[PDB]
Amino acid sequence: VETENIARGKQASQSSTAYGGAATRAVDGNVDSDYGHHSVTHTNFEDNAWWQVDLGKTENVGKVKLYNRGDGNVANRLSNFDVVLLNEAKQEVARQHFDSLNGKAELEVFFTAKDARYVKVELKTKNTPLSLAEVEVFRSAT
Ligand SMILES: CC(=O)N[C@@H]1[C@@H](O[C@@H]2O[C@@H](C)[C@@H](O)[C@@H](O)[C@@H]2O)[C@H](O[C@@H]2O[C@H](CO)[C@H](O)[C@H](O)[C@H]2O[C@@H]2O[C@@H](C)[C@@H](O)[C@@H](O)[C@@H]2O)[C@@H](CO)O[C@H]1O
Ligand SMILES: [Ca+2]
Ligand code: NI
Repeated sequence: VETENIARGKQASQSSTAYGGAATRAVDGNVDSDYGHHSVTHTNFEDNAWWQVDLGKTENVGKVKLYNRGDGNVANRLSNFDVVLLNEAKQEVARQHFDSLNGKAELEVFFTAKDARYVKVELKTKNTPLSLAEVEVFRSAT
């Protein structure tokens, strides 16, 4: 995959915002996973919490990398979730499910050359906030 993180600085949004956890903190170019360092997002405790970045145009995506929150012993809030790729009309072009990160600070998701404008993370769990230290997105090679 290419090395340019194309998610950086792009428009981000999420299902709701709590504890000041702006959606843009996931694309601010800082993977620091301590919530107190202000670079981790946070939605409400709600069902099917989601976060999304708009790449701004359609890109051939090969890799999406999630960085989990690392403080407060609440890492397992990022579990039972999908990573979704949508085209410009916001239809799904790819979707992968994950049970867990297994205590890892990060997850690399590889997509098979998918042409997508939006990258979404969706929890499938009830009454759980979504918190991401960073989401990085990389174009397929060549
Ligand atoms: C007091 C205040 O100004 N805000 C509190 C939160 O505390 C702030 O954010 C934390 C991440 C720390 O950086 C802390 O120093 C800072 O004041 C508070 O969060 C909890 O704070 C406690 C006690 O210090 C622990 O750090 C705990 O891990 C924090 O709770 C977690 O993070 C929250 C943001 C939520 O995700 C909670 O569900 C987690 O358990 C919160 C909650 O008590 O209240 C703010 O308004
Ligand atoms: Ca960040
Ligand atoms: Ni600190």
